[PDB]
Amino acid sequence: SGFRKMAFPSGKVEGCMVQVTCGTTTLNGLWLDDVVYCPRHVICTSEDMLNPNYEDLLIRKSNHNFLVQAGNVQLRVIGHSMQNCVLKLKVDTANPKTPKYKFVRIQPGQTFSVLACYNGSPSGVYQCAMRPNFTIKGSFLNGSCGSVGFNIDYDCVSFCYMHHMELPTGVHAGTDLEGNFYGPFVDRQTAQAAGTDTTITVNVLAWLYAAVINGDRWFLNRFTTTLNDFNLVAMKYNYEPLTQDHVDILGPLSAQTGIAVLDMCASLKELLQNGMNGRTILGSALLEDEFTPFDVVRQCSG
Amino acid sequence: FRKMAFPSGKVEGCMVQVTCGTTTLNGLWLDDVVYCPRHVICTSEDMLNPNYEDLLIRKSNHNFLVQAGNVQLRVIGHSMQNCVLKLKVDTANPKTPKYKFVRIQPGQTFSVLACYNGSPSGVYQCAMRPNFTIKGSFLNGSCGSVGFNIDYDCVSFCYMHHMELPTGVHAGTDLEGNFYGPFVDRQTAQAAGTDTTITVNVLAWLYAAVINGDRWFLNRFTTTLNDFNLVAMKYNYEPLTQDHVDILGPLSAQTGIAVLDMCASLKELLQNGMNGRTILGSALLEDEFTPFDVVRQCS
Ligand SMILES: *[C@H](O)[C@H](C[C@@H]1CCNC1=O)NC(=O)[C@H](CC(C)C)NC(=O)OC1CCC(C)(C)CC1
Ligand SMILES: *[C@H](O)[C@H](C[C@@H]1CCNC1=O)NC(=O)[C@H](CC(C)C)NC(=O)OC1CCC(C)(C)CC1
Repeated sequence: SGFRKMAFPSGKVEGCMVQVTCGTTTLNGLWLDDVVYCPRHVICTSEDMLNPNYEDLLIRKSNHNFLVQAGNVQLRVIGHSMQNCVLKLKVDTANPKTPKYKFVRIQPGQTFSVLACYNGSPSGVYQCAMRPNFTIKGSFLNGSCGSVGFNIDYDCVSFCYMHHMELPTGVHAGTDLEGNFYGPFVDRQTAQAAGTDTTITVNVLAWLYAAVINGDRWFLNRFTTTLNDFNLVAMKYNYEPLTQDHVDILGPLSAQTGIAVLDMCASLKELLQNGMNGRTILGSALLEDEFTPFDVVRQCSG
Repeated sequence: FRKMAFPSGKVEGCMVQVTCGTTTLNGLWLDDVVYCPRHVICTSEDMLNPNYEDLLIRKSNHNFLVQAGNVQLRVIGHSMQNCVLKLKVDTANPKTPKYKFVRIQPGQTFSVLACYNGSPSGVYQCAMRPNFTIKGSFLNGSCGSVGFNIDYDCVSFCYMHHMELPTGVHAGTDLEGNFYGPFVDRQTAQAAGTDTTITVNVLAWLYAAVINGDRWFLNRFTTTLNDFNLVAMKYNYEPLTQDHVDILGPLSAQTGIAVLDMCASLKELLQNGMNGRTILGSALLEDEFTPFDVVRQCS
């Protein structure tokens, strides 16, 4: 309590959303400088989506087959190519609202804001976490493909996700802005299973640090652990093992509280092995795993 | 089913920084007027009992520094409306959206664009609590951040931020400067009335969970409206009105679950708890989705 999922302001990304139509298939695209990025399955008929031959489908296409619109204003396409599972449509106008940006590929556990779009028009913005099985729990309906996920650092938009599909379990899958899927998924209208999901350990630790920052520290014990010993125990409770990068991104919170990362790991290990015992942390018996160390600092320190 | 804020770009283009003395907060720049909390004019030794009319008449236009990014805006006049200051500037904001000022009802939801030094930092969904607080995320310098809804291309501004309470919740005004609730823009520790849970919103969220294939909490029973309300009031839930039942019609139809049947489900949850189980990931009954919110996100 005192914490909520907070998205980044969406305006810089709103200014880049367009619609891309092939035939009657419409989805969203991202217009940066003179290129529009979108999922390559825009070129598919519904009957092609079963087992599309994207390469053969693309050679039958010409620039004049792609309808790109910002609102009702057509953007003329002057070139096209495919990079992994994304289509890059060169257009004759550089987007005057292009922010400073980069394309980043995120790691599981990292959070990002999603600007859910339909027909090139934004509907809503919300925060998502990349699960360890490389799915996200989005709120995506038909026509949402091409909606993007992003973080904003200073003036710079880091695009990290483009939406492509839904799985039998109702979670969602997609690519980075270079078209490489997160996880083992493919853009075919076939049934695909996500791996068993696990709890995001690094984010649980961030949450415990947040509890400590707010004076809730009953769970701190007098012991420590090695990273390997912690990782082996953690996996028995369906928690992700920590990476070295996880240890490093906890550094600022460790410094803020003076609690070594591996000491917090020992406290978490005791919570896993011994349970909560009816106690709460930040007002809950459940450990939250969708706040990153960066999210915690934003809401504790501003 | 996620807590979804409105896209914030139309509001971002209106946020500016307002400084007076050593106080800095945010303003909302629409056409040639900047709206901001009037306590920007207060010093430390003013905040305990500020006679705002007396403090404001002693101010000159040049005492207000307004910055939109790298550009200073020249203040050419000012007036006060309740707890909001209106600074006339010599430049019109070309990014002014179509907009209106509305006062929202308790139980209604809105998006908050949290800003610091006139720079937008985050966006999230809040409800106006029955006790007229909001459970926000606001730090030092967030005052003048606004709350809003969007209908078509029209931004309806309903909230401007002024203060935090010792319990950690928040209070503020509409854009006419009238507080929601019994709060006052003086530097005192203020308590709210007893909060209650927004029952119509809990019911909407239970329907949402069903829509998403989750129905462990349903049961074979029903209840009358009044018997439900007796139990609701016992657990500090708001009463359900017939208008609320009507409003839930579309969700009832979509799911084939009569409103009063869902009320009997909620009654069971209030009396039996959730006993470890969770709904839509939550171990608590969520009451900051309205029926409209649930529908807008299943469409
Ligand atoms: C693109 O807008 C769309 C969004 C999907 C559709 C509904 N919810 C979403 O997130 N993506 C697709 O239609 C996608 C196209 C293929 C070629 C990648 N296919 C898809 O997501 O099919 C899913 C298969 C499993 C079930 C039937 C459970 C849901 C649809
Ligand atoms: C304006 O930016 C600021 C925002 C507050 C500060 C901390 N979190 C917020 O939301 N509002 C004020 O400083 C406000 C000014 C008066 C004149 C209305 N005062 C205020 O909020 O005081 C609170 C009293 C209780 C405690 C100390 C718990 C928090 C500050």
